[PDB]
Amino acid sequence: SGFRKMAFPSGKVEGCMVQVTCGTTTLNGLWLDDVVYCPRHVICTSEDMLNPNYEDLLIRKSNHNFLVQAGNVQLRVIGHSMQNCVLKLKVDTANPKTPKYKFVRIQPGQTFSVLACYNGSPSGVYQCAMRPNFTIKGSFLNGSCGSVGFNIDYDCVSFCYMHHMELPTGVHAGTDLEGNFYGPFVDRQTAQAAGTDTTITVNVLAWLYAAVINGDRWFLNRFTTTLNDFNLVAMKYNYEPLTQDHVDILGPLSAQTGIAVLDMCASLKELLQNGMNGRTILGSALLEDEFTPFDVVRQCSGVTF
Amino acid sequence: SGFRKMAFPSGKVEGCMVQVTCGTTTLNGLWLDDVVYCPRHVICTSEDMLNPNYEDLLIRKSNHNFLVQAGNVQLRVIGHSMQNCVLKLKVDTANPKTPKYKFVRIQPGQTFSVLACYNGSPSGVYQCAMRPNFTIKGSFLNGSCGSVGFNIDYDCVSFCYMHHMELPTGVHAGTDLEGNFYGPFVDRQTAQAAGTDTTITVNVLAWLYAAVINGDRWFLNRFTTTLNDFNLVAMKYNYEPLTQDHVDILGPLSAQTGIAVLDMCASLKELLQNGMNGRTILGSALLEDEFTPFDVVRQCSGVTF
Ligand SMILES: *CC(=O)[C@H](CCCNC(N)=O)NC(=O)[C@H](Cc1ccccc1)NC(=O)[C@@H](Cc1ccccc1)NC(=O)CCOCC#C
Ligand SMILES: *CC(=O)[C@H](CCCNC(N)=O)NC(=O)[C@H](Cc1ccccc1)NC(=O)[C@@H](Cc1ccccc1)NC(=O)CCOCC#C
Repeated sequence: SGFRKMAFPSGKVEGCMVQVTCGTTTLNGLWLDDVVYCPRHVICTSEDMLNPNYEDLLIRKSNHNFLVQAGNVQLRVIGHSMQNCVLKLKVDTANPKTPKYKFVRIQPGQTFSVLACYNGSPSGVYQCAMRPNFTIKGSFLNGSCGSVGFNIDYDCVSFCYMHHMELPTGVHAGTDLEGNFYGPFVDRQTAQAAGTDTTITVNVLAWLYAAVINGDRWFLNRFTTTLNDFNLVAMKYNYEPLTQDHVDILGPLSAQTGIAVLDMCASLKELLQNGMNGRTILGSALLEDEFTPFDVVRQCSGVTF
Repeated sequence: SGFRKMAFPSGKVEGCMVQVTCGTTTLNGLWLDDVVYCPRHVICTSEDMLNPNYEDLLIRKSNHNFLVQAGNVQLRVIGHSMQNCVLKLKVDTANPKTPKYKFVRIQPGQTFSVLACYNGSPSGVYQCAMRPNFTIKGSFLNGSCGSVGFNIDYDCVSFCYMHHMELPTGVHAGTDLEGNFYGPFVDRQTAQAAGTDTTITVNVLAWLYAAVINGDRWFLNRFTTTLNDFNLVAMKYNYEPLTQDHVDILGPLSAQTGIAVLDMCASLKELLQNGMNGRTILGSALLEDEFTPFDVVRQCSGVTF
């Protein structure tokens, strides 16, 4: 019983965090086997970001220009290259704490845990959703670049995010570990701002199920609706349209609660139309959309096994 | 920028989690040096919980009745004793991973991180506050007993909580690491009820400051109030009274924003009387009270350093 915004245990990623310094510029790197990965704008100064020529700035530095430091031991760089917006430093020692890992690209609507770091030292861990507009509402301070997002499944860490930037609204942007940004953002000092966002409908439904498993049932009605009927109200409240694939994904929770998906959509329809009657759902006065159907199962389906 | 419920990194506590089995009863233990700490009702069956005499139950147990598993490695028990409501199992081998640590008893109003575990295996990490009525609002499924709560400062882990039970209301109760329960609860299957919970007034104020730093200001006003007059309004809505100690603790935040504590108080008494009316603060449509002033300072106060 109980449902909280829960991050994955962070031990496996902590032992991979290092500090990268190139000149007066420092940030965080991820040390996996004999390579350190980090945002390429560590090779820049403040003035370089007016118009950075990364191909050129890279050729001009050599291995000795990079100081990598894991805890206090200096790691010796013996190679450097660039893949998209990520820098890769080969080092002479392989990380003995390297977990089983994969590089994945997450989709909008999906969640991950962020391990926020400064000067190579983890400071906090929390859970984020990739917004429909390819930003994340993180908590980051100066020097957090290179902090990573991940999921764990079995004993395998899937790295999906590396932190590069804060945009004007104070939301955050970054890349996958291949160095491709999520969203239409770039590592240069030029005008950028997050586009229009929408509410993640399948996640709002998963969260209402979590409530029910935990005994919150006031919002339930006896009503039901059609997928088409539901998607007309969804549009009126900036909710993205519900697909049959999303209905399938909700299978496990509908099974556990005995409430069919289109039944829970009728409940959600009434909440959007008539409000939350000054009541709370799992401790929130707002409809929450940063929990995936899998995030509910992980924390809630244990009673069913 | 940004503001997010943020746990401490869990790696140092992960390395201390074990599984403790007595007969057909299993739960989690904490392995520091050559002692495993766990809830004493691991030595009970469900039938013993109706009316347990823990001192007698423990006499009938030999060292071999305790099966401690650290991953897949069995640790042989060399001794068993009881301290208040925790069992201490002496084992033949010191945990090589034991961090610098301390046992502390925390105050109601304060926060800590919970590493939720099952069968000695960490599952997730989230942030909690000890409520005024000495309960915590967690996520604790079957087999979660013995999970711990902690804070980390420097390289030192301060353990403050061990989970023992869920109350019939769905909230959670346990002990410090000397085995003394927080609150008037007991490890026996009887009727016990948490007192009426109140809102943690100093925390709500600290959060309002974080909202201002973050750019939310629709709720600020030019009117002021007195600590006595604020507290009369506060009594009528189950808000705990605000003291001069609390005003001081909010000093660093008040300075950052240059907004006096008593002006924020006037804002709060305004939100308390009428309400918000469709508007939000840091993404929430409720007044949040699970962030301490320090919590806020450590995510938001980097700007001034
Ligand atoms: C994230 C991090 O730790 C590093 C610091 C660089 C190294 N510094 C030192 N002292 O060693 N990165 C940053 O601080 C980023 C770098 C950057 C610059 C340009 C594009 C992309 C990334 N700076 C920001 O994220 C900054 C980005 C930005 C600049 C101009 C216009 C739009 C975005 N965001 C902020 O500075 C917070 C203010 O928001 C921007 C506005 C308005
Ligand atoms: C927390 C945990 O993992 C272990 C399970 C031990 C058994 N493991 C085996 N066989 O492998 N501990 C528990 O579940 C606790 C034990 C307990 C019992 C009595 C007092 C204190 C602790 N059980 C609970 O926390 C339970 C206690 C309780 C029972 C009846 C009335 C009031 C409290 N709470 C709940 O089960 C949640 C709902 O219970 C009330 C209802 C309905």
